[PDB]
Amino acid sequence: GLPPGPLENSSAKLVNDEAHPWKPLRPGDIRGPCPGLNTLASHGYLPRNGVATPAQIINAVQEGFNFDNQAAIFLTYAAHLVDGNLITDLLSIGRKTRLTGPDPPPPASVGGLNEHGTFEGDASMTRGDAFFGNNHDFNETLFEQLVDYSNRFGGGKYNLTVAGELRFKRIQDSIATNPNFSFVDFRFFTAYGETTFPANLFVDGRRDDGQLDMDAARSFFQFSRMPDDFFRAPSPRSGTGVEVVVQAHPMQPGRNVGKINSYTVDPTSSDFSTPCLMYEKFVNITVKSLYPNPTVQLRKALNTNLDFLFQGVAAGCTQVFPYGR
Ligand code: HEM
Ligand SMILES: *[C@@H]1O[C@H](CO)[C@@H](O)[C@H](O)[C@H]1NC(C)=O
Ligand SMILES: *[C@@H]1O[C@H](CO)[C@@H](O)[C@H](O)[C@H]1NC(C)=O
Ligand SMILES: *[C@@H]1O[C@H](CO)[C@@H](O)[C@H](O)[C@H]1NC(C)=O
Ligand SMILES: *[C@@H]1O[C@H](CO)[C@@H](O)[C@H](O)[C@H]1NC(C)=O
Ligand SMILES: CCCCCC
Ligand SMILES: CCCCCC
Ligand SMILES: [Cl-]
Ligand SMILES: [Mg+2]
Repeated sequence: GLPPGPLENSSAKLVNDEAHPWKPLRPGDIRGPCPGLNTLASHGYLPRNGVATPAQIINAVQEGFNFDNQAAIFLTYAAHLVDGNLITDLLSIGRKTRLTGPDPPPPASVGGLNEHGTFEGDASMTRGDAFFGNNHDFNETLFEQLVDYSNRFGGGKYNLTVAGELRFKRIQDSIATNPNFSFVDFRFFTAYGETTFPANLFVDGRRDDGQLDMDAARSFFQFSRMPDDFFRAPSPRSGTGVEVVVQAHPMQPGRNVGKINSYTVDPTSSDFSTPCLMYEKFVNITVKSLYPNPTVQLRKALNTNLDFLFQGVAAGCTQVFPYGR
């Protein structure tokens, strides 16, 4: 279906309402590495089993959290292209599931958001690196470090100052402990953006002060649960303030080279100075590597989702066509 348009009415409102009650997981219900999508599924803004169309996801993040249209479109079609079923139009917000329907040929994985190294990546705040055995479950130890960083840099609250320090700490942790640590291209970009989302979107919209309390933080991060009487943000936003997180500890993109403490800058990687290159590499390398020689119906689905992806890309970039026009 078409990418949904922006909200007609973007006002703060109760989103923990009678039609969107929190419910616990039933057997087969899928939750993954994204606390935003997890919460929308656990409140029935998405299907509660955690399998959704891109249009459902875009409508969910806008209606539930006032995620802005451009950011919703970019992230959703990126995730769908590398992790979703392009024929069925279904994406798992977590583990690989037969519920996304018959699989395309390898090397395409359709592994859901749990798929390491497509969208999901290292130095997550409350999820472990894939190397340590679990890239998707809430980690209490990592959350306790989030609380500690909030206590130290945020006076008990998670804010952009806390985001800047924790983002850097998680990178340094992965460099020290994950011999396979990768922090390039798409992950480099999204890892910074993600640290702003709690401050911008998990803060009750009646306050919108960028100060996330730890009761609200645990409710979202661990239980996929909006606070009682949660109001969504009062205006559309996504990553506003990412500049403060970067400026706190500017990092070059790079990877460990098969050993801990071997972080090596990748001059082939995009960085914040080459945003269009991040888009071009995502399409020409990541998507193309998953679908090198697509059949006619997969090629059509790819080109449609790649057009949709480009709608989410900031003006100034040229669209690239790996399967022609
Ligand atoms: C619009 C479509 C969205 C997609 C496709 C998406 C996808 C993802 C994925 C795959 C991750 C895991 C990346 C990683 O840490 O390895 C992630 C992380 C995250 N997402 Fe989402 N997301 C979306 C929207 C949102 C929204 C609306 C929010 C908040 C309201 C949000 C909050 C977060 C946060 C806080 C994390 C970081 C978790 C952590 O590092 O502990 N996302 N997102
Ligand atoms: C927008 O939504 C808010 C919150 O529900 C509501 O109070 C307001 O009346 C709505 N505005 C319009 C123009 O309907
Ligand atoms: C959570 O993260 C900590 C530190 O990274 C790690 O020791 C632990 O194994 C992870 N998983 C669980 C199951 O607590
Ligand atoms: C985070 O909170 C601390 C302590 O209240 C404060 O010094 C800092 O300015 C805050 N940062 C932001 C961006 O609100
Ligand atoms: C992507 O491929 C297009 C079309 O061939 C080309 O113009 C562009 O330079 C490529 N970009 C990258 C980053 O390889
Ligand atoms: C929606 C984010 C756009 C960034 C890519 C240039
Ligand atoms: C959601 C804002 C853009 C993050 C990736 C460039
Ligand atoms: Cl918007
Ligand atoms: Mg991760």
